[PDB]
Amino acid sequence: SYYCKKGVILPIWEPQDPSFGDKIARATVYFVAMVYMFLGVSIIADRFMSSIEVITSQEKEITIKKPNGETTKTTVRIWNETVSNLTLMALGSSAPEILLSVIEVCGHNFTAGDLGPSTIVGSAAFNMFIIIALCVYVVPDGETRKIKHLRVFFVTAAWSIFAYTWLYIILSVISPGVVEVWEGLLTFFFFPICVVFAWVADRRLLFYKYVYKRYRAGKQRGMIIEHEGDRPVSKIFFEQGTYQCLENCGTVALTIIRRGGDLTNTVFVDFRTEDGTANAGSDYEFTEGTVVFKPGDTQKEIRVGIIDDDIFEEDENFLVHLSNVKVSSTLACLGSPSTATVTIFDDDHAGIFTFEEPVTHVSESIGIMEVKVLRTSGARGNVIVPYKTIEGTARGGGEDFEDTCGELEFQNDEIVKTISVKVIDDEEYEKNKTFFLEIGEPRLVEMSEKKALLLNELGGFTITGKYLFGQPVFRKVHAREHPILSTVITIAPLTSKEEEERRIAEMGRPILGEHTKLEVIIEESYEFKSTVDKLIKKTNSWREQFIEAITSCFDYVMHFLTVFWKVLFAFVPPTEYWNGWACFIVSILMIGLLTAFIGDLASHFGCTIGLKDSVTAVVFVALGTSVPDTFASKVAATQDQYADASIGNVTGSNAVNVFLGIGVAWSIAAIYHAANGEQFKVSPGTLAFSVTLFTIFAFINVGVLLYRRRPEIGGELGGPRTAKLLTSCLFVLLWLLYIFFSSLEAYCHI
Ligand SMILES: CCCCCCCC(=O)OC[C@H](COP(=O)(O)O[C@@H]1[C@H](O)[C@H](O)[C@@H](OP(=O)(O)O)[C@H](OP(=O)(O)O)[C@H]1O)OC(=O)CCCCCCC
Ligand SMILES: [Ca+2]
Ligand SMILES: [Ca+2]
Ligand SMILES: [Ca+2]
Ligand SMILES: [Ca+2]
Ligand SMILES: [Ca+2]
Repeated sequence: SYYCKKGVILPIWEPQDPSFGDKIARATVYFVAMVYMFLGVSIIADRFMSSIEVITSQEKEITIKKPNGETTKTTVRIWNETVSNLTLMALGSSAPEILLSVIEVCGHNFTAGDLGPSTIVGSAAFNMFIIIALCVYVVPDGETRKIKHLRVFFVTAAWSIFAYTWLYIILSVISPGVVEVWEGLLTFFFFPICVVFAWVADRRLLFYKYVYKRYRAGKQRGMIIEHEGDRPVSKIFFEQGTYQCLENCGTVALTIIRRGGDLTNTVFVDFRTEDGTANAGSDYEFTEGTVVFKPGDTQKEIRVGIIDDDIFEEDENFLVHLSNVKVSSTLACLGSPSTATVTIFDDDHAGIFTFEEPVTHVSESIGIMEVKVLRTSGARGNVIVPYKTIEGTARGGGEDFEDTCGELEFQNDEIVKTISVKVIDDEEYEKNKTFFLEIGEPRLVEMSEKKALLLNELGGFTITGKYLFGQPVFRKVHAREHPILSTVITIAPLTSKEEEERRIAEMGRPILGEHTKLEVIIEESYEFKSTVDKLIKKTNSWREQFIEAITSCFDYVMHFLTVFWKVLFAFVPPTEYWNGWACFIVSILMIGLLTAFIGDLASHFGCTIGLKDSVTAVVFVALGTSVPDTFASKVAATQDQYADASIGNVTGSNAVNVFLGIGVAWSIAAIYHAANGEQFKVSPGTLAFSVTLFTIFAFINVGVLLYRRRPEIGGELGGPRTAKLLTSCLFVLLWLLYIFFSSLEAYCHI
């Protein structure tokens, strides 16, 4: 219409419908005042967001070292991006729309206007489309961003869309045309469910999975934001005369060469093995054979079996004798190296256990660390190595490292085993705390029966089904373990040759190596050190704020253009006072009153031109009051390793807008009206179409965002220039279509 109801603050222009031309003279003043008024919100909401950053920040103390002997004391704070803190920043960034809704309801005798809910729905569509398109385009070329937690995005996106479809439910589906107390109070109570869900999610996400932390410089002077980030007779003789074969080869391949004379001859030669150091039948199979040289053949290959057992022995040798050379159908004479001496190298040492290095320097960012324990010089048997951690300078009670005391078990032919130690991340700027880790005397456990007799073990033996080298593997039973006591079997004038065998076999038990005590020196985290060094390199309070308020030509124009708001908001107390709360109380009022002014302007620029409140809520006020959100979303998209916070801010703001603003405003109106005895009325016809259109387009937006999860695209946000431009153009087109159709239906064109 063309009659204007009185504002909360501003009174009506006394001439009404004056002329076709005078409407311009009033409307340009109203619109210019609104546009210049939005800058005040854009600045004071930034300061309010800074204050609410200060409120939820952990304090840290830094002892800065410099070439002077004295070390300076500096305080830096560490605001951590978490789902709970992003919701508070989103609510803080989303405060103007909530205060606009509350003031719009309360000012006009508790009667709902179009402006309040309509600017919330318009800001919802703006937040979902235009800000996400901007976040798509601001990621630099050659870089992409991916949502680390897709399931968090799902739950949050579903909750965000569910808020608006619930708005449609209470306006049209359930109890149409009215808003009862049980509807508005429930819609308000939905928000604590969201914040408890955020708190539960933050605790579960941090505890369940360790997150690598990266520190970047904050917006303020002394804040360090931390975020999760990514981390010529014929002669017969041996070819060699000396052979070297391991015990576990199974067969040693001897070779016999016939040379000279004539190839076309038939001769017989008999090879038999003879006892040397290695005994026949126990270490080498007694192989006696006869071979014949076919005519035209020079070499003949023979094999001798090597018996493998688990007992440690020294190097041994056995001989091979050739004899009885005969000529079939003198002519054949034996070569000079007739006899061969085969040597067996036993390799049944149980091991030598060493730490890799005597000292390692580590930071707390490693979290769980692995320390190798090398087992050299042998592999046979199964060996337990006890290990423990000793507190040095670093006191250990789970505050600096977890006390681990265990027993490593080295299986057969297992060389490297890892000790897992937990280091608590204190994220201190500089510390040099040390703790030791020591391995005790190792004991062999499982063995064959013959080795058990040779080592003269007396303990209880449980027979295991595993077969090694054709013999059963018995295991010594620890006193803690409780067998049936019927399964266990005790194996339990020596010839003075068997004593020597026992002495040689006794050298096979596991021993310790050179390094038994590893000193781990905990050094400072590299990310925090680099961040603080960069911050120092890049580098009372009332006075400083005032002179910084009053300070290339484009910068001069912008500064002069906003000098009124900067001077006025320099009267806001600095964020150091009252732990930040001094700003928090004073800034929000400076929003509220200011926000009230916007409403009156939006109530009058509509009536002067003849523009409905729904349209001027959708296109003008929604764009003006959502500009504090887009800066946070853009910075979070640009700086983060993973762009979870950028989309999360949009989604949290879109949920918080409804659940706070429409919640408290409509609940207060419903309580007042129901107590007074008159039912509270809201016409759902205009808002129902807009909320349905927003839901339909939000599903498309979510689908298009999920389409970029393919490895061809690269990530959720950014990537190749073509995909960036296509996605941004699609989102801007979607927002344009939304506002065009909503504005057309508001004028009943449909
Ligand atoms: C509306 C009610 C909702 C109730 C459920 C509420 C669900 C909810 O909000 O959970 C928050 C949290 C989010 O974690 P989310 O799963 O989003 O993140 C995954 C995980 O936490 C790690 O970040 C990644 O593994 P890793 O550590 O890097 O190896 C993993 O793989 P990648 O993609 O990064 O490679 C990530 O996808 O936990 C769950 O979702 C697990 C639910 C398990 C049960 C799910 C079924 C209930
Ligand atoms: Ca209802
Ligand atoms: Ca032997
Ligand atoms: Ca042997
Ligand atoms: Ca062997
Ligand atoms: Ca052996």
